[PDB]
Amino acid sequence: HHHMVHITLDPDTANPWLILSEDRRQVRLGDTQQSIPGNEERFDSYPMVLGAQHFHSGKHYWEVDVTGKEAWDLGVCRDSVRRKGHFLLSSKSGFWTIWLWNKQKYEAGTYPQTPLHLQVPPCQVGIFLDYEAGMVSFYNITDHGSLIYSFSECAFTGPLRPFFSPGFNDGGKNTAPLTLCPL
Ligand SMILES: CNC(=O)[C@H](Cc1ccncc1)NC(=O)[C@@H]1C[C@@H](C2CCCCC2)CN1C(=O)C[C@H](N)c1ccccc1OCCOCCO
Repeated sequence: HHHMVHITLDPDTANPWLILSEDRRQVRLGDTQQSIPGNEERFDSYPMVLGAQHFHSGKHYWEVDVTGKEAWDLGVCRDSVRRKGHFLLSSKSGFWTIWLWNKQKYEAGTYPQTPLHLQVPPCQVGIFLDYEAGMVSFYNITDHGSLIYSFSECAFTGPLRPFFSPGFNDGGKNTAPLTLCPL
């Protein structure tokens, strides 16, 4: 898509158990805790991180590689979302996301969450946002960009932020990073 965006991970929002590659295009769940200003932005309870980019308007496309991963979380969220404390990832909270959990279960963050039927387990996900349209949509790059799920009527007011999680590593076998694909 010509609507493509080059997204850089924002280390200030990064949960402190996370590791970003030096070019801030990779993120993996570590096995200890970096010591960094426990600031207002940092996701504190969950392995979560936003992009440096704020979308106030327009259409914006990007892709993420999920090859070899048993869980993950991807989408857009309001700048205003809460960073500290426990919370349900959901549109009801200002997150427009889909996830793999414990592998073998793809779901959209509606309230309550919605199980997806997928023909092809993705190694690559496309994320698209039409602001003025109130659209966020997820495509299965591996299955000829088939629509996974789509949130409509989102009616956005704030600035918006891309959002990721490499998931949790309960298994020891969800260590592979998420990767932002060059485009
Ligand atoms: C529908 N119920 C769920 O468990 C969903 C489902 C879900 C799972 C994975 N991916 C997206 C969705 N989780 C959440 O919404 C959040 C996010 C999640 C992360 C996991 C790793 C990747 C990133 C997402 C963990 N999660 C919680 O744990 C909530 C939490 N349980 C809590 C919600 C409210 C109020 C007190 C809450 O917990 C208080 C303490 O309970 C822990 C028990 O000791």
